[PDB]
This record gives sequence, C-alpha cells and structure tokens, in this order.
Amino acid sequence: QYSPNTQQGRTSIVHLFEWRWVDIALECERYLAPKGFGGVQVSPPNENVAIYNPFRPWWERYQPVSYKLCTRSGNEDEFRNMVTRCNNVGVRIYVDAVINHMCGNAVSAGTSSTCGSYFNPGSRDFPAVPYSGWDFNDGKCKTGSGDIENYNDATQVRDCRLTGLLDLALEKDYVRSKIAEYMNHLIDIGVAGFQLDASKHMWPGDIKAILDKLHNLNSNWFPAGSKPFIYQEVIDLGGEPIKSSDYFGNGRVTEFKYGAKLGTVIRKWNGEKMSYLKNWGEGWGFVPSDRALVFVDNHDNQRGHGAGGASILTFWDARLYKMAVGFMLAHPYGFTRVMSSYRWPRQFQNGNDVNDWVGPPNNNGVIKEVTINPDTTCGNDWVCEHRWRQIRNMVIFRNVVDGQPFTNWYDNGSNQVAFGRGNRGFIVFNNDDWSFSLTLQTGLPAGTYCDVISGDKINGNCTGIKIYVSDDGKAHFSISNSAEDPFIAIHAESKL
Ligand SMILES: *[C@@H]1O[C@H](CO)[C@@H](O)[C@H](O)[C@H]1NC(C)=O
Ligand SMILES: [Ca+2]
Repeated sequence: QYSPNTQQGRTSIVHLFEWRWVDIALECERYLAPKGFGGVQVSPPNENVAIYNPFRPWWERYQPVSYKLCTRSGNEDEFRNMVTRCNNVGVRIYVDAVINHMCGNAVSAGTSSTCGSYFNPGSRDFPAVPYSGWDFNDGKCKTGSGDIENYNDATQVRDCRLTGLLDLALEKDYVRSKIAEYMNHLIDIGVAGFQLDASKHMWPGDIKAILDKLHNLNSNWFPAGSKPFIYQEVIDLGGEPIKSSDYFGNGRVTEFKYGAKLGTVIRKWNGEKMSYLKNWGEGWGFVPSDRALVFVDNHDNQRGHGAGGASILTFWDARLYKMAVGFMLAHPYGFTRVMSSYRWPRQFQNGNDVNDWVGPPNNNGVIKEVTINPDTTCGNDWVCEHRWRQIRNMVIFRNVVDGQPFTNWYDNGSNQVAFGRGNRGFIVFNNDDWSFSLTLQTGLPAGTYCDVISGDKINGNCTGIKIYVSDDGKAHFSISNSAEDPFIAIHAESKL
C-alpha cells in the first residue's frame, strides 16, 4: 500500500480536478506520458447526487448515491477507455474513493442523481447499491443532533455524520464487502491505487478490514503480487485526539501540515523565513517521509474549504505558488502531488469567497472540454498548472534527481536559500526584498546548464538563463527580487 506503483522514473501524480475521462485519456498520451508524469488522481467516478441549488457545485461529487461509474466526467465505458489508454502509456490512475458516507440526510428523495438512480435519504434507502437503514450508524452515533459536534471525541468523529452526510456502518461485513466490490471492480479495470476520502472519520481498523478484501493489481499491466497504492486523507494539524500515525498500518497519509507551513514561510507570516527550511520534513513534526503524500494545495483548501486556512498558496498567487511548488518538487520529503484546477469567479464578501461552491467550466451543467492553445496552455477556464513551464520542468527535475541526497545547503539567514540533490541537481531561491548575486557550490559536474525555470533546453541551446559550472563545481547565480520567477533550477538533463 505504500508504493505508488508508478513506472520507474516517474515520481509525481497530478490531480486533474473535475476533468472528463475522455480529456484525461488524451492528456495521458499527448502530454503526461511524454513529460514524465507518474499518474493521475481523478475525481470520484461513482454516481453522486445532482444538486441544482447551488448549480452543480464541485462538492456534489462527495455525496454518493451508488457505485455506478456514471458521472459528469463520463460513463463506465469512457472510464475503462481512459484507464486502458493511460496504462498503455505508463501513466497510472488513482481513484478518489468516497466510502465513509453517502449523501446528506436532508437531500430530497427521487432520481436527482448523475445516472438516474433512485434514492431516499430520509428512509436511508439506496437500492442501487443496495443499502438500507441497517447499513448506517444512526443508532451508533451518540450526539444529540446525530452530527459531529466535538472533534475532541474520537468516537463521535467516526460514528456520527460529517455535516449531515449519512454515515456508513463500516464495521458490518456486508457494508465492507459492498465497498470492496466497488474497489475491486476498479482494480480489475486497471487503477493502481486509491485516495481514501475522509479517512479521519473512519476507524483505522475498519479501513484495514476493507483493504484485506482488495485484489492485487491487474496482472496485465502490473507484476504479480502488486498491491494497490493507498493514501488516506487525514487532516491532522495536531491538537486533536486522532493522529495520522494511527493509520500507518493501512498505507500512506496526506500531510496537510506540509502545505500550511510552506505557505506561511513563503508568505513570511509570523516572522518565518525560508532559511528555517534547512531541516524541512520530519524535523518540523511531519509524518515519516515514507508515509507521506505531500502537496502545496488541494481542491478543498485552495478555496478555503479545507485545512491550511489563509496561508495556503494557489494558482491565484502565481509567483509565490511556482516557488512553493518548485521547492516541494526539489525536496526529497514524501511523494508529491501536483494540483490542476479551473478558474471560478472568486468573490470575497467579508473576507470570504461566496462563490467557493462553483463547479467546473460547463455549458448548462455539461462540463466543458479541455482545449489546448498554441502555447500549450489551456482554454475553457482550465488553469492547467501542470502545463506551466516552471511546474512541468520541476516535475522532470524530481525524476532526474530521484534518489539523490539533500546537500550543499546555503542560506543568507533570511529568505535566500539554495541546495542540491547529489550531483544531479541544484536549485536557488530568492524571496528577500533585495537582489541575489553569489558564487555557490553546486556539486554538479563542470559545464553549461540551462535554467529550467526561465527557459528550456531546446536543440543544444537554452531559451532562458544559462549557468556555467566550473571544475570545482562552483557557479555564479544572479536573481533580482524583480524577476518574474525568483528562483533558478538546473540538473543533469538540462546540461548542454
Ligand atoms: C544554438 O543557436 C545558435 C543560433 O542562435 C546557433 O549558432 C547554434 O548552432 C545553435 N546550437 C545548436 C547545437 O543547434
Ligand atoms: Ca464514519
């Protein structure tokens, strides 16, 4: 459960938030594979509730109605097609598994679902699964409202409804089998792993029982005995009775402290500085690197919908975001997940965005296709951060330095730091309000290297900044606090 099952050489996965299966299949062949991406995290592929008030919000996909591969992203055929095409090109697929609950208890009964399946939240009836009142822990929850009221009580956090969402009785073998049946269907189709959504709201023991019912990966693409990659979405910022270490026996865990702290440091909040990132990782109280799934932002907290708060950096903070993602991709800690979003009409009223529910670009509810512009960027409101030169090139940077140790650290006691990865890579950052100009030891072989942030290595030449490393590995770096991108990165594969 701890290995991503990515092809040797690929070290990152990208979350193609709300993308259609057909668009992802194309992206796998035309960009992800050639650019060295390891895999893709997809939005929940199972039938969810269709909400028209607000109009088709992004969170409607977190309210399951059944386990039918029928959503706004596509049907089972298109989904199968996407997994096959991506797998055939070396790009894995990871599914966001929503197994802690079903839809809201206050949702209207009827056929307002993405595939027409009938459901009755009030009577706890989900015939398409099927599930009934006996499969929920309404009689197990001990709070007066039936919802989670206090997170200081690990019990109610697991047996009660998360903001009204009907809570599945995961201790029952029947429920465990129905969920495994859904996950095994996906595994036999070709998916390499899963993201267990709302894992904090499930008992580590119940998760284990389910995982024990899962098949090995499809022997047509993976070696015999391959187990699905598992990363549990646990929001643990400390101070709670529930700890993400309690889930180590099931697989990896999402480290939400990673993005939150990285945001405050890059933003220079609370007097924090980049020079403090010297012992970044476990030294900061994070989970062990071999159990961590890291990211700068996620679909939740990028819209103030998740842990991290106002410190979280997103595509809206383009300049600082690129630097944050760059540091993450260059640093050896954990397995990295890159975010890919869409734009929405942010509208802050009282310091709050009242349009944080807006779903993906669409035409009367039908998700718009991902169009590629002549400059490789995207249109139709898709941000496509994974296509940004600075991010795409750093994804490759991580692949090239995979396995290399962290060394040659340098910092000016403020916000000007630099470090390398063995003898395969070097990166420099300038987040101070003044220019940076100094000769640093890169530990790199002599030669001329192309800066992969400002440019590219094309046809035995660089389109951006060029760095000259001497015989003793020293090189001069010059970064003005006015540069579009305040950081420079070079590696073995960007050498001329
Ligand atoms: C690099 O570009 C210049 C023209 O700008 C040209 O003289 C040179 O041959 C190019 N080098 C290679 C290896 O193509
Ligand atoms: Ca629960």
